[PDB]
Amino acid sequence: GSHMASMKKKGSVVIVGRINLSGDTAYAQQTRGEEGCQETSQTGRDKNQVEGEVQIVSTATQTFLATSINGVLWTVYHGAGTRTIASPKGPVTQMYTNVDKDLVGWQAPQGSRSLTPCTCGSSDLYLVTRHADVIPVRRRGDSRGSLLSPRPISYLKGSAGGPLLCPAGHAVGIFRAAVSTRGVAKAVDFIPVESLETTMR
Ligand SMILES: CC[C@@H]1C[C@]1(NC(=O)[C@@H]1C[C@@H]2CN1C(=O)[C@H](C(C)(C)C)NC(=O)OCC(C)(C)CCCCc1cccc3c1CN(C3)C(=O)O2)C(=O)NS(=O)(=O)C1CC1
Ligand SMILES: [Zn+2]
Repeated sequence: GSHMASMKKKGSVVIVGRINLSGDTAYAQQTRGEEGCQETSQTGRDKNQVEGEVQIVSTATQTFLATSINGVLWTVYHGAGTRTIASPKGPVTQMYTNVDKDLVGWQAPQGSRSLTPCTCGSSDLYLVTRHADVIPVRRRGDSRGSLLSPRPISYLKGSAGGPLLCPAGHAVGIFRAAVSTRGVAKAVDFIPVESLETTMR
């Protein structure tokens, strides 16, 4: 537009729930409904308590996951773009933005818990989805892993930004894209945790 006075601003990313991994059962919890989400995206002021490692996040148009690792809440650029995140004190600007890696990060919210980067060098992995499914994945390269049991891409949609974990529960990567044939995901592409660690320097 040429009329700057009426140009709009995009809202903030808003935390609307979490994937609870604290007990013996993984389950999704919603912490904010759609009306409250819309309001919070506009103001960027979110006073809700944050807990856990894996957050469910939303914009006005999309919903996906974000994962705390080393004191940074990470997600995908294809979901968040350059948006701020809502926080108790107002919008918080990204501390990391890398379109080439499809990676963004903000300082981790107070109350969150961070995963530790994996140093195990192990190839037996576990992908956590927005529905709290824990999907076994065999690592197949730096940024790929195969599903032991393939799934329609519908099952994975909305889980970009979520973690791949090793057997000990360390972060191995951030889910980025599905490797799909005829709508069936046989594998996943992820941003390796080492790439996050390099971004942090
Ligand atoms: C459905 C579950 C998927 C996790 C998910 N992500 C996606 O939907 C991403 C977003 C977009 C497309 N895509 C794919 O997964 C596609 C697909 C299945 C849609 C057909 N696969 C593909 O292109 O494989 C090709 C392959 C060669 C394997 C790509 C590897 C390179 C990957 C790569 C490297 C560097 C930069 C970029 C990329 C890809 N990238 C930018 C980018 O923007 O990708 C999601 O759930 N998104 S979401 O619904 O949460 C959304 C709201 C956030
Ligand atoms: Zn590990």
